[PDB]
Amino acid sequence: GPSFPEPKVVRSQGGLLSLKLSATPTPLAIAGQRATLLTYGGSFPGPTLRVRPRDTVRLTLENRLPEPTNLHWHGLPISPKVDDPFLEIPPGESWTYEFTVPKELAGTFWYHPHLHGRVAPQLFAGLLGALVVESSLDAIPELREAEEHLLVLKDLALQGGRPAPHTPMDWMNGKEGDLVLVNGALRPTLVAQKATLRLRLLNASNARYYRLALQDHPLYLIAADGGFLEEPLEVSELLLAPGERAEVLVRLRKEGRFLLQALPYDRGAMGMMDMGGMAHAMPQGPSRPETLLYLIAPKNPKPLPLPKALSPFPTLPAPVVTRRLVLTEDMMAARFFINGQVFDHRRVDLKGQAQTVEVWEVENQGDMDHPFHLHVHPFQVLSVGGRPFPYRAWKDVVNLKAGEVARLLVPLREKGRTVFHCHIVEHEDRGMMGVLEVG
Ligand SMILES: [Cu+2]
Ligand SMILES: [Cu+2]
Repeated sequence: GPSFPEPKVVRSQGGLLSLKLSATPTPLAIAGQRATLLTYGGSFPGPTLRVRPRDTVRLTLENRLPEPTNLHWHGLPISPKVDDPFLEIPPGESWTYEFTVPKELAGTFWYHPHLHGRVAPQLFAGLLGALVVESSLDAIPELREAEEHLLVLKDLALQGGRPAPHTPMDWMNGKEGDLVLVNGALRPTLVAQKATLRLRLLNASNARYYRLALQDHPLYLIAADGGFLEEPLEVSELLLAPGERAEVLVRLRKEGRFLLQALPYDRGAMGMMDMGGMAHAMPQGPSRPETLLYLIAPKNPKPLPLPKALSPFPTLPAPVVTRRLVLTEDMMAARFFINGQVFDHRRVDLKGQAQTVEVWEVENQGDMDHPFHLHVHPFQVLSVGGRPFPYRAWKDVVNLKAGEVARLLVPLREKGRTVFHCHIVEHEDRGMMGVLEVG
């Protein structure tokens, strides 16, 4: 093991993972001063949980914060009476989450808070961690002998030894920070010992986007948010919006040292300037480039061949209803809407039936990018902007630029009441969420 850090791992044993985890304030040392964050298990990021299909999970959460909280199990297809967005745990009390892992699941998932009105300050302060589901496909020679790592992407900012407070502009644009970190560290070094790598990737930031590229190399895509592709797909760069995940293979062919970067991207945020003229002044424009890590290749590298096939994607029944959902903005007031209204936890917006399939059309009539998320029921993307999607795999977040319409196929699984919302989490707290009931 070189000198590259990753979070501590907890694994199942005899078919069961049973753990007591506390949410607490903690002092750390990360930039140049004393810093007290809010953490799970005393670390930033929290610990990684690792399981297999048909295992039982029993997680007891102990609240030692000065305000109430709960958990969302992002991407898991389980009952909404377990993954419950309306529950509240008071200061000083505990609650146990119990479920079984579904039979055909594989990939990278995560856990974080979801108490409406307080999501954005609690996630910015440090509360998140990863969950990994192993597969029988991981045994084939082209994956078994690769060098494997997890990369958690998240940014931060400090004031007076605490996380910086939210400002009026933050509720409008969403909050970014100046310290851009990997696995809790500023620009770490990875000294590789093999020529083929398998990297699992997670965007756990409040609002920042990452346009990823490795100097002098392409990337080979093998999984999306919620499962494997049908075969590997070669790309030259890869955009990841807040809440999305992916897995890739890298093939090193020459000695050297190579930068992994987040390249310039314009997500439509609005700026602060005063009367000084240019030729493009009012929006913020594209981001500045950032260096994520340094990657050093081994001596005389010889990479492995690619796998020929992965997992076939299932066929689904024909649909019986169509929905249309339109997103809009009021920027100076920082208020955000779905079909002309804001969230109300006592109102039901859609009613569907278990064991049927629906077509959902989601349209962006604003000027900013917005990334759309649905709880409990994963989906297949068919097209964006009237043009075809490039692969077949399970997803749970889809990005939309200004003007774009996405078409989705949605099979309805577990019964009960759940939600859908934007994952720029400041926009969720300020109105952009609604309610679905399945009977
Ligand atoms: Cu989430
Ligand atoms: Cu939004």
